[PDB]
Amino acid sequence: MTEYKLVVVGAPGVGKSALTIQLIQNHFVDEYDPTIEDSYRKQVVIDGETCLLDILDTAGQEEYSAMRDQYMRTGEGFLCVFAINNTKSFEDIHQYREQIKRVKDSDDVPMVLVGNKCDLAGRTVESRQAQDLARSYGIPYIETSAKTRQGVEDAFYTLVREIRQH
Amino acid sequence: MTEYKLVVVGAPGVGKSALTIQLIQNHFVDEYDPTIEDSYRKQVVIDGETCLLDILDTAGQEEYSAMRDQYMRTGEGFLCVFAINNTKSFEDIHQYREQIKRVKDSDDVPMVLVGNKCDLAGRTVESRQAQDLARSYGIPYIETSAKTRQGVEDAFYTLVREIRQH
Ligand SMILES: Nc1nc2c(ncn2[C@@H]2O[C@H](COP(=O)(O)OP(=O)(O)CP(=O)(O)O)[C@@H](O)[C@H]2O)c(=O)[nH]1
Ligand SMILES: Nc1nc2c(ncn2[C@@H]2O[C@H](COP(=O)(O)OP(=O)(O)CP(=O)(O)O)[C@@H](O)[C@H]2O)c(=O)[nH]1
Ligand SMILES: [Mg+2]
Ligand SMILES: [Mg+2]
Repeated sequence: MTEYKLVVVGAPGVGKSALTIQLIQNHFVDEYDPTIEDSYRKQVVIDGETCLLDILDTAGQEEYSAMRDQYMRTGEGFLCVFAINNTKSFEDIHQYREQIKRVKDSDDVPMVLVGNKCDLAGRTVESRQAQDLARSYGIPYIETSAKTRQGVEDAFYTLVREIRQH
Repeated sequence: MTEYKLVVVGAPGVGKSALTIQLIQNHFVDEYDPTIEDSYRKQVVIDGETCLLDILDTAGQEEYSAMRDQYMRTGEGFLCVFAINNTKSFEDIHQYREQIKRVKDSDDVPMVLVGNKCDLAGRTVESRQAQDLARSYGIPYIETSAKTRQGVEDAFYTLVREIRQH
């Protein structure tokens, strides 16, 4: 069956893992539990197609840089996550996007911009400025909460459909 | 606030109304109740943006043709619906798409291809052939059930995001 190699990237603490586990395990993780590298494989049906989601959950620290080019070159689509309560994480997105273009040799790689933690009241990144960013990248923007499970499947399925039209 | 003029089109009986009412009224209509013209307006928040969905639910009969160019020229985005248990409705999609391109003077209008009734076991249209169609149109394909509410918000929100990147 069709397999789709999705990679979840973003600054430390933005909720990369919480999003992935919500999707795979249908629960929200509230623990402090830094990722080195985690892999998830799940048979799903998306718009009638039976496919396997092969998801690589990454670290965002500078440690993981070398290890980073390796997984970026094999990923077919990337979830670029920031936290809406964290302006530095929003600004970091540009760093991840430009590394992915570098290793993929491509101005256009299947990508979704994900503003996570949208359940939180103390937002410091406006949805309008994340939406102008995404438009300038020519990619979709989707706001998610791993807590309420708002937007989680939307963010992942949208990325799969971007890979499909590539 | 931003308003988005969405138009729902497709052959008679495909579930145009059932999709719209699921979204607006959160119930599934099982009655035989042909549409002439229905309008729905709903304030929603999609990816953090406060916007008004202004939805025009249409008829698919040849009656409604003249009335059709009128609403197609004011629509910003179109849901093109067929039924997965109805091969003639799938084949009709080409007729609706080409009328919309005609009136919009455009090879690319924001559009989503929606295969409805995906809860039904007796499918006559494979998801693979609807997906090749959609790719040849350069638009997303999304399978929905107005009955189970599978894919309903996905189909509408995806169309809004297509309008946003246009
Ligand atoms: N309220 C709220 N908190 C969230 C959300 N998603 C993640 N969190 C919280 O933020 C913290 C970090 O989540 P985690 O999933 O571990 O993030 P990470 O980006 O994967 C961290 P690392 O880069 O080290 O791998 C956790 O306490 C988690 O519960 C969300 O949508 N809402
Ligand atoms: N099981 C199933 N039946 C559905 C679904 N959506 C619509 N139907 C059924 O199909 C019939 C037609 O639905 P309706 O929403 O009226 O379709 P329409 O395309 O709007 C009809 P008209 O073109 O005349 O306006 C109804 O009996 C409705 O309950 C669906 O996802 N699943
Ligand atoms: Mg993590
Ligand atoms: Mg109707």
